[PDB]
Amino acid sequence: AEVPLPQLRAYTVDASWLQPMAPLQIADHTWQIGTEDLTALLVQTPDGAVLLDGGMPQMASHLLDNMKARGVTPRDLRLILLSHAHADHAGPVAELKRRTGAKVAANAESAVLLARGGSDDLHFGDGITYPPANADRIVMDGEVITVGGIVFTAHFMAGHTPGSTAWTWTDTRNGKPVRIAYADSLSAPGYQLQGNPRYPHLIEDYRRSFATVRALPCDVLLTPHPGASNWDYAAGARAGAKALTCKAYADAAEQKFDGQLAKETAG
Amino acid sequence: AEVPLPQLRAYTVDASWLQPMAPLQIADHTWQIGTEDLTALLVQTPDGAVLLDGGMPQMASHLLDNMKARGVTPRDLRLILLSHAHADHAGPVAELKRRTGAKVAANAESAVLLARGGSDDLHFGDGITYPPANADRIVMDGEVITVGGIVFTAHFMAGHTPGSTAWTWTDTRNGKPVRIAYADSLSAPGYQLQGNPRYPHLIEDYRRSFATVRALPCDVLLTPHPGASNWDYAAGARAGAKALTCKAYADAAEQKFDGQLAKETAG
Amino acid sequence: AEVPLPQLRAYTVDASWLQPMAPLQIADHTWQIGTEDLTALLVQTPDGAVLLDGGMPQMASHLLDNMKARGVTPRDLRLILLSHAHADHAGPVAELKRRTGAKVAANAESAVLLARGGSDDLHFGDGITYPPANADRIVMDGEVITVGGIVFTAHFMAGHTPGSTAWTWTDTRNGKPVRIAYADSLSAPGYQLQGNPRYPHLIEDYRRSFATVRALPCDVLLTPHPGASNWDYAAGARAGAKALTCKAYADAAEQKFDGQLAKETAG
Amino acid sequence: AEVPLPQLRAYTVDASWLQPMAPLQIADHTWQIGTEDLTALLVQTPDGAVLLDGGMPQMASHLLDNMKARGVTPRDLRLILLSHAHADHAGPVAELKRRTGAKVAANAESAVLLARGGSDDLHFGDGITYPPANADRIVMDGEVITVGGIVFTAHFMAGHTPGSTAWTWTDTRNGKPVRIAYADSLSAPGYQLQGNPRYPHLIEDYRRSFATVRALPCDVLLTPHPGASNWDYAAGARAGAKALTCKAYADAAEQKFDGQLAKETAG
Ligand SMILES: CC1(C)S[C@@H]2CS[C@@H](CS)N2[C@H]1C(=O)O
Ligand SMILES: CC1(C)S[C@@H]2CS[C@@H](CS)N2[C@H]1C(=O)O
Ligand SMILES: CC1(C)S[C@@H]2CS[C@@H](CS)N2[C@H]1C(=O)O
Ligand SMILES: CC1(C)S[C@@H]2CS[C@@H](CS)N2[C@H]1C(=O)O
Ligand SMILES: [Zn+2]
Ligand SMILES: [Zn+2]
Ligand SMILES: [Zn+2]
Ligand SMILES: [Zn+2]
Ligand SMILES: [Zn+2]
Ligand SMILES: [Zn+2]
Ligand SMILES: [Zn+2]
Ligand SMILES: [Zn+2]
Repeated sequence: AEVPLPQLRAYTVDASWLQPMAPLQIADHTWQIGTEDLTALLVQTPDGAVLLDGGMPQMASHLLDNMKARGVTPRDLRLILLSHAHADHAGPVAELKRRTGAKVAANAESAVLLARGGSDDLHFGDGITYPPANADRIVMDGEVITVGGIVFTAHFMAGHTPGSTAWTWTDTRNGKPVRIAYADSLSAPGYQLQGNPRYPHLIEDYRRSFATVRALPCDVLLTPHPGASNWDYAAGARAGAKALTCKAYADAAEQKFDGQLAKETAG
Repeated sequence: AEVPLPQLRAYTVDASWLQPMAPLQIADHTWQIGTEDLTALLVQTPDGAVLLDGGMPQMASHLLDNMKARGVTPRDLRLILLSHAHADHAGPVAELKRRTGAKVAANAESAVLLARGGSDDLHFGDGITYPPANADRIVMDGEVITVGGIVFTAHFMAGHTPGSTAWTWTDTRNGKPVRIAYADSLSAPGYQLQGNPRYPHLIEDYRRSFATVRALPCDVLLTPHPGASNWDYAAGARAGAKALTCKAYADAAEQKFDGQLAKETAG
Repeated sequence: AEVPLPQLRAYTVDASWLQPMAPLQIADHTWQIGTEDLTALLVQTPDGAVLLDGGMPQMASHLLDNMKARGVTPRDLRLILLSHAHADHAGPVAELKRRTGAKVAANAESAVLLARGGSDDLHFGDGITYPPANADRIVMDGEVITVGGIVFTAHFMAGHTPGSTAWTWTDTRNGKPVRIAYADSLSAPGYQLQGNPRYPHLIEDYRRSFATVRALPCDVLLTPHPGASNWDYAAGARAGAKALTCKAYADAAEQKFDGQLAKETAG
Repeated sequence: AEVPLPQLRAYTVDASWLQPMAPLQIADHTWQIGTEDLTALLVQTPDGAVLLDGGMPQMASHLLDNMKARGVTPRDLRLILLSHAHADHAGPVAELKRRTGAKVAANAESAVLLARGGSDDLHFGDGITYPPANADRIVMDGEVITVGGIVFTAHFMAGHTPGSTAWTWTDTRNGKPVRIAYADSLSAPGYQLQGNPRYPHLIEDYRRSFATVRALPCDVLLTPHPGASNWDYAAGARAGAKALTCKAYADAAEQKFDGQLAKETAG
């Protein structure tokens, strides 16, 4: 009868998710500056920098190191954008805001989850909390944000979280435009899909999101987990060689989703 | 050169801090309903219940079980008060608000720390975060809150946190009034005391707080860590026999503090 | 050259919007307790009361008076729900939370607008601000909330605000079920509809919302502005005689919307 | 019996409070850029600008115009500091944050009042609300903030609001240092001073605040209402000629306060 309540369990991840890497250039202004298996995109403009995702909470100083290596001081970081506000992508946002000039733009769903530090998650409860942060600007579906002339467009793709967002922008490479699509996760890891009281239209939202991702302007696809789009950040000059199209990414995710639905019904 | 960033570390505590106990009566309306080494006080009135502190985050269901055993349903819990908003005392507040009718009253300092889930701590950084919660009412020093005729008075005693508070109220036992003082921690565990840029008047605040605690109306002293006031919750009918006076508690804390100052100067 | 900046202008409304009325019964548990031209619905259950909308900020005490007349004390009010978080419907929510046991449930969009006190409105800027309030529970589209056995279902109908919601529930009258639909505004008063940078999919959302409202379970329709559904709260026993169906309400709103689009294109 | 609830009343002020003025230089880096009777101080450094107070809500564009005239673009504004978070000093803060790079630093008391948009004021209720804004950094008493080498020190002086703050910094004029003290209001306009349930130690805090203001480093005193320190912003080259010392300002305020106490006791 002498059994204490369990200790808090820390959110632990594969080592490669926490393996620092030097900046890897994607296009003329766009760099991967996160870890080998977590995306954090730096977009550098004549009028300041944008960060899309930060990865895990303990990655803040690494990101700042890579920004510095790129010529970006804490004051130069103007804007943080997010794919979705889980601990492994928005983890260091609170600390980055404290240590830089960065302000956060996000949709309402991502803002309230971020402001909760990821607590009371629809699926994971309080299992994956991180330092809470406030959004400085609330964006609507299809809204644009422009920094130093690079134009970022929000495309809501609710499912993995209610606030899951794809961000698209046009960069250059070899004098030619490169339409980059940073599409969010389309996974539903351990989720109850059917009849979920916390997310009654979950399935309809995922289906709509597959269609949204399929139709993005998308010369180059990147995802918060690089493996999801067949990126290999450790592969240097061939890091993006095997990358999926947005269409292939959406199709793969939908096939997996359909399998999961069938297993849920059986399980 | 292949070294990943460290995993997040969970806030782990002595087993006794997480050891559930049945409700232990302190006075006619006042019960200890937390664990063997973390205080959570239930005050039951004809017009609803008050909880002072909740302990650790994983204690929410245990607290609700003990409330139920006391005749208090989730709807009957009206108010949560806090000693200070660290993870081991305010841990389950967010979840309790979700699962009960309880609203939170706290001073501004405790409210902003609670709303941060204990992140960006003046001394511990992000090492001890917990689910964030919002305060429903902001209280000033000396302000009273009355529930079912039990009158709670706030006495600010800044130091351990900027928002550290003692709560006092008068209960009964054997037809006679019992002035209960729930005084906050007066410890400064691993704190930089002198010349702390995040807390420049830390020492002056602690000194003022020793004086405040010394003068509280105090037939019976209780503390968030029971050992600090020489309570032994596991000792049944003699649980409070060895309890310190508020004067002795303050004197002991000040002596320890003075020792720590001298060691800091030497160290 | 001696011209000061203009004085702040107060949000002023037709007198009838501020004309108090006694409670008007809609069904066995459902009462209109607002003013002659602003809806505030009280639903009374064996397990506490629900308020849907509060009207204008200065209506808080009137609402509390009408609740008292109905047998509902401040402690009995459990839940506040909202159509949308503009000043003339969510106005007194902050004060009601301070003065009652009520907690607020709303979607993310309505929560962030409520938390801003209606400032930085997509269309009205800071022209219609009110006291800010926090949401205690975030609801998803189609999610249910149950109080004393009355089941409330959320139906998002974005347009008038991003967070505009219809609430439906089943009450009784004469032993027979009455499916009540409290549908939000479908107006777009002075809005820029086409190419709005703050709301790029505004038109698509309104169209979807007309379809949503048309299909609601709807024996009885009520709207935040009673005139919108042809209610006349001052008409006593015939107050709801001329009420529109949800289908007629949606059709009328869509026709008006189409006219407004055509005028915008011309204007 | 046909009497509607009263219309909302706008917070209206003397015309001179809203009368724009060109920037007026105080010292080498410090400018008054508000209106003739509301202070808004711009401090310009090689590493960005600081704004102390903004005045009324409708002053945002005027402030931005004056900043531009000074060579300060929206991106150059790094920090907003506040005397206290009433509508006539923090009014345009939300809008300035939206339109500039500025982040807000304030103590906990001022932060929670700012976050409420000045609603539920201890003395004025909801009579003087303004757009709410979030603080980006919480400061403690005596804490310093450094921008481009100008060092700002916070001195809490609770009373007029719980979060009332004096800010001090050292600028230059004619090669000599000029210790500037921006001391908050010490007025208590229509306040209940004795036995105020919302502010039980009000009198003790004011007394402490008179002593704090008296002892500030103070070659030049400025106040949120210039008349309080005998500044005349419209008087050009003699604008500050008649300015009070911090000692004289504190003495005058204490004398007035004592008179008010005596009248309250009589009244
Ligand atoms: C560990 C988890 C079950 S909890 C966390 C939330 S969703 C995904 C990270 S994107 N992650 C899940 C996962 O990676 O399976
Ligand atoms: C583990 C800690 C260093 S961090 C945490 C904050 S203060 C105290 C809990 S009251 N606690 C310290 C302690 O118990 O030493
Ligand atoms: C006065 C307004 C232009 S501003 C306010 C926001 S939408 C509507 C109240 S539902 N109301 C508009 C209106 O009633 O026309
Ligand atoms: C108009 C008021 C009664 S309400 C507002 C809050 S304190 C002062 C502005 S500093 N002001 C008071 C005043 O100026 O008398
Ligand atoms: Zn995720
Ligand atoms: Zn992830
Ligand atoms: Zn502690
Ligand atoms: Zn502790
Ligand atoms: Zn409206
Ligand atoms: Zn309306
Ligand atoms: Zn004031
Ligand atoms: Zn003022």
